[PDB]
Amino acid sequence: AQLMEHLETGQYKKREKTLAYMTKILEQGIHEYYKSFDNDTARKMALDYFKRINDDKGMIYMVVVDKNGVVLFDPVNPKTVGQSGLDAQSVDGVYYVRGYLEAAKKGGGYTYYKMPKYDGGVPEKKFAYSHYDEVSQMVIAATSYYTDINTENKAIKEGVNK
Amino acid sequence: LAQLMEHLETGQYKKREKTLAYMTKILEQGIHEYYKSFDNDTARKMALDYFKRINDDKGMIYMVVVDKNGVVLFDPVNPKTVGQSGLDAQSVDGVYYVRGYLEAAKKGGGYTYYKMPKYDGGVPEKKFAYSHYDEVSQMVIAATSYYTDINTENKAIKEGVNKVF
Repeated sequence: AQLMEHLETGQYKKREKTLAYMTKILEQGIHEYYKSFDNDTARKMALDYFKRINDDKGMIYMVVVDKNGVVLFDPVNPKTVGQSGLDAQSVDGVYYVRGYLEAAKKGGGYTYYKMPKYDGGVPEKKFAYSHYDEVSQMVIAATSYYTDINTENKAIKEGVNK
Repeated sequence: LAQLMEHLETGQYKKREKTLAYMTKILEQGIHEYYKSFDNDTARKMALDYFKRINDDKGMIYMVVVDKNGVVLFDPVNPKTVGQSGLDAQSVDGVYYVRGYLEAAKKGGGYTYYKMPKYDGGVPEKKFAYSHYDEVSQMVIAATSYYTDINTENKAIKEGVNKVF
């Protein structure tokens, strides 16, 4: 029991670090767009790319806000796009956009809250790593769901139990 | 404890294999945004400039890229191989690693296991590659990781299991 708890916690901490790395490499990727296309086109390319990531339904799901907290990308909550998210709350009462901004102002960090995986779905616990990308002038958040981390680690868990 | 640690390590490596497949998919999706609008030479130069930056990060993954025929397009560890056929390239442990990339890609994606330095002139160490043929770019793209790095990333988990004993 104690072993499984510390294992699960360690797997979550590892994923936190993975998200900071993935955010860095995603930034470096979209910088190609910004170097070579006009600003409006580069942003469109970034958000089309992030849609494709989310549509993959894999390790991470992106959320993007501007430095003032205007939501730029969030397919779970499409009606929020283009509006201030400063007063947006998750169902567990977290001002998730404020969290993104607070983490970014510190040079990167984490926000913890519940949200569905898709619009209208069951809410579940997740976390976001957010960072301010100087080139795009976007606060980019890579996010993962604890259910998915557990799924990915299920074979490890079953081996330890065996 | 020993059997525990063994099955744990093996499981962590298997997890990383899956991670590499996913990261390759999202990297392909990223580069496609400009393959769709620029000429091949320009788009390829951009993709490989990006991949240089990934490798320079010295983090989870390092890229290697070859063409469908095994010409090496990108490998900062082995810069003299770039622009040459890699079909007879052998790792220090005797693996035809480019042949491995291509055989894995022919199957729809897969793995190649070999020893290689982390940088040009470094000590060789054990690694693996996930490779996949990206039809849009017409490149065989390999995301790679070193076992030493996986172990480093998992050290706090290992120490926690050890403390519980």
